[PDB]
Amino acid sequence: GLLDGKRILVSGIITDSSIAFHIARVAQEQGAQLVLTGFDRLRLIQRITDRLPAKAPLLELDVQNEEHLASLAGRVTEAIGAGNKLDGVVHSIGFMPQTGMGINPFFDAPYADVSKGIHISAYSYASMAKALLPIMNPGGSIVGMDFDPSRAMPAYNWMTVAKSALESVNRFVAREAGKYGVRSNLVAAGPIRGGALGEEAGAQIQLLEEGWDQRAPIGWNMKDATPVAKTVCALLSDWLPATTGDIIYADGGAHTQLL
Amino acid sequence: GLLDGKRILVSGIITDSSIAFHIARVAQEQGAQLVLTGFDRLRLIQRITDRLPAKAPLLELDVQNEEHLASLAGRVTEAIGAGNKLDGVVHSIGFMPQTGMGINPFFDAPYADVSKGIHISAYSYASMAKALLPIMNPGGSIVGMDFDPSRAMPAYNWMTVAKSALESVNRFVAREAGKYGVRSNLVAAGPIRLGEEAGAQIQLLEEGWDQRAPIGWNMKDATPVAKTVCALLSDWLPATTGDIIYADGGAHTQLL
Amino acid sequence: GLLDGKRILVSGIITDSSIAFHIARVAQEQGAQLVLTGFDRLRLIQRITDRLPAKAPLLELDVQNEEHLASLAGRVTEAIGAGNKLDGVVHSIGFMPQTGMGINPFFDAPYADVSKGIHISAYSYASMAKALLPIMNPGGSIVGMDFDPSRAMPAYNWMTVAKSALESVNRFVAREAGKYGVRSNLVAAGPIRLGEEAGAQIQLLEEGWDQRAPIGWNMKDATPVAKTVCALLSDWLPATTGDIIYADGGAHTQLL
Amino acid sequence: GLLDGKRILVSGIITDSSIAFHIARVAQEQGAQLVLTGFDRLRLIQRITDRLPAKAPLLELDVQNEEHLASLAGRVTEAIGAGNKLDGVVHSIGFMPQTGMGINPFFDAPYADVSKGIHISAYSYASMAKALLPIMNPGGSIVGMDFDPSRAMPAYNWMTVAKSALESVNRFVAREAGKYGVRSNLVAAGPIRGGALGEEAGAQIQLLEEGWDQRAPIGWNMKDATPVAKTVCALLSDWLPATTGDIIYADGGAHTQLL
Repeated sequence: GLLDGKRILVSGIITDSSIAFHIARVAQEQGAQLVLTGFDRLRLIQRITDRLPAKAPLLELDVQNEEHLASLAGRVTEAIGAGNKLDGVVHSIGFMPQTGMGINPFFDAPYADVSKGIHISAYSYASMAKALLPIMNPGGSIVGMDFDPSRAMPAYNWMTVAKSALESVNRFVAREAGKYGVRSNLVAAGPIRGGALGEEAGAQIQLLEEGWDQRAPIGWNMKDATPVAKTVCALLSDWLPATTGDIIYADGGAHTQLL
Repeated sequence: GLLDGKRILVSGIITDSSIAFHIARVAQEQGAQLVLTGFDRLRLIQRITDRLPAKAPLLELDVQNEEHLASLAGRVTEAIGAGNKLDGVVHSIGFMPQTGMGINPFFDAPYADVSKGIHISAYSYASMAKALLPIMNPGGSIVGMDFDPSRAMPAYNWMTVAKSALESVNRFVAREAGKYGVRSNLVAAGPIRLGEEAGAQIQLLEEGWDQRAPIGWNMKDATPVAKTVCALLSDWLPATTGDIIYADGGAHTQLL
Repeated sequence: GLLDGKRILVSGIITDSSIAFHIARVAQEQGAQLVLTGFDRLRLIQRITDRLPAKAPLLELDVQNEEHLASLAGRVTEAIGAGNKLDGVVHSIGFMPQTGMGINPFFDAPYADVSKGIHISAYSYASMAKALLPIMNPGGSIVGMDFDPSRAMPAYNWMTVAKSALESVNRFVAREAGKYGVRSNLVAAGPIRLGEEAGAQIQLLEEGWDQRAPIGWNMKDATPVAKTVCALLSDWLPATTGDIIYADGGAHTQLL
Repeated sequence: GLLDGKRILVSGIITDSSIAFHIARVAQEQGAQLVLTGFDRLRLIQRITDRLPAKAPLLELDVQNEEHLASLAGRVTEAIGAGNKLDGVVHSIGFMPQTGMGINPFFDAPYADVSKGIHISAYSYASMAKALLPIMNPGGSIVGMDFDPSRAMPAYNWMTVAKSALESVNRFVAREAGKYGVRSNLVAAGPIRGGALGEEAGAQIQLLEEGWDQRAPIGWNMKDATPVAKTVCALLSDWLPATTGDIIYADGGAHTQLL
């Protein structure tokens, strides 16, 4: 029971392929009690969440909706019971419009699209922390999902810029979370899975993603989300108690090897 | 004549203390022909720019105005003459509303404010490169101003997030600029220069810089930073792009 | 039982304050079966190791002794039993002579001293991996102790150079270890604990750590670091290799 | 005249292909007065150095020879004249025995070989600074050659570890050099140029080296040392006056791009 008795909020479950779905599954298997969120279409999200090992309250959260943010802590408290607080929070919501990510030239993304992406992918990490830290226990852990943006790459374009901004936001969130005895960290995952993108972009992406398994000293299996879900659970646990403002790489070691 | 015969656009001149003012001054001393940009307060900008060593056209540019951007190359070409292109572009226009930077708690910055800051401080780097690459010469150089955002610091708050975003933007700009034979780099400067708390915090931050810097850091002197930018505008760093050059007295290399 | 059924070799236990002592303690509490190494002073080492929660074989290992290295796997196999392999290896053996670390000016360290330090602190990481990989199980984990050398600091001097070298070594070890399904990672710890100058310098360094760390840093408590090592020894970081995990209270993420 | 009137010591000239040869050539073209060093075989090194644009004293320097180090400043002073000091020093000596670099497995390099490599490639940066800082002018510049060791790579093996150690040494040298108003920096160059290595290693190296031109947004021409020589001259000049303990990349921007 790695997370026995811990209460964890998990955002970002959209399908049973979502990385958040696997995080939730592994966390329940390890004894956690979960609270889940969804932006919209909650009857649809409930159908997916019913397939987790155990029941979990589902709460509405559109991170661009100020009222949802303002009521969130109260609604969680009602879900988990007065006097109870959260031990963990998982942010697995990243979004960039297609104009900012994919086939579109980098210069052709209008700022309104980039700003929406940054709002959902990076600013919301702070918004969630603001809402939830007042109901988190000392020793608790906020974990966000990242994809290493240290170097530019084809196609990821402004989503890479959004991840760069998330990395910086995480460092500031850690300062605020520290006042509660709470850690804030990101997990930088390898790619988890182009005909839709067309031939050029699809080949470029496939090369990019396959370099990962080539570089990773222990390999990288893009079809298996479990190693990333386990890492997140490690950070949610008591076993990384001195790590905050940081990035943990769940990428097969690929980012440490040039070729 | 480090920049003899180069035509260079310089944004961000607001006072004669602005870093862009010194960059302009030094570039003119080294033989560059400049074009300057401003948003609004053009009478006040003209008075300042009159203190530079040589004349330079002033053009209007609000980076949030899509029409300014869409007309900018044409307006630059008219200023420098048809058949002439730019060799350099300097982006020195960072901004964050006070809700995102200073005394305001990090969590109390609304997104509208942050988004404005990121627009002006980071996205505009890309917008200016989109507008100006088609009128730049091969061997040219685009340089933006940074303040190392690798670690969180008190008070700089969301402006540090904006500089993180700018660093990422620079790497993508480099890819685009490369197609024109143009380099894109940032210069990460040391600090150049209320209430008791914020004032003490900022003073401690600024004092630690000179302490850590192996060659010292003089916050009152922008010249070393201006020289560094002119180095990146020259032909002497011809294989450096998508990158960050630190003009900070080596402070970022030292722990204590 | 985080490490239930795992067999783990732990080097570097010298006193009951040693970080390796706590790593051993915590790993035993979490169900691991340990093998311990020491060089010399074995009577003194046995007394310390008797204070651990459970018994563990002690083996001789001077990492500069090629014969110890060449016999080490066989000696480990004899200790754990034929048909059993290791799941984990902990390297906690840094050393630099005083000429390279402390009060001595950086330039006054002779190379013979530095080279000894690098041998023990960095090369031995590779030597131990060479010796022990052939008797490790897939899914295993090799962990070494680091102290973030990304920036220069007073007094740590050539020991910081040695840790830089160790970080590079770790990335190459990872490549080799991968062929066996084994991970290789370092844990960069915060400081765990003469004359006036050196004493003040070291105190300032140590005090700044707790100030910068968003969750604080208690230099008197090795447990958080020991837990982190045990996390890397477990099955819960199964995709992390060639890497550095910081157990420093987040201090390295914060400027002031 | 970028370096007009500057006195610069340049180590590492072995052939007219050496990067130090190009640095020296470009520095002379820009008005510098040079002092050159060689380990051994000075009549041979003189033949190469005679092909530079201008005459330059050649002094003996084996960086593993303590006596050479102890006499070096005096011998330079005699070469450049009493009262004169150096404005610049270029360290372009890197060496690793074949057991540490190339075909040999990483684990098969004996420490005696690794230590010799680290002595020549990394410790000597400090030894040279120790000898020469007492005869360097404020505003001066010590520059070493680097090859980015942030990530592991095939074949470079322990030479990458030596460069990692050099990077750390540079940060400490900068502290000491700062007391004289002198800067210390490294230039991380792209690869400048496998049948000898055999088929596997030769293919691996060729792929590694060719990825560079693919990733570099402005390209990378491995046959042209001039862009690297110019960068070094930039750091030797007055135009990077606030940069120390640092690494400047002359690599076509390759290290900033993933694919």
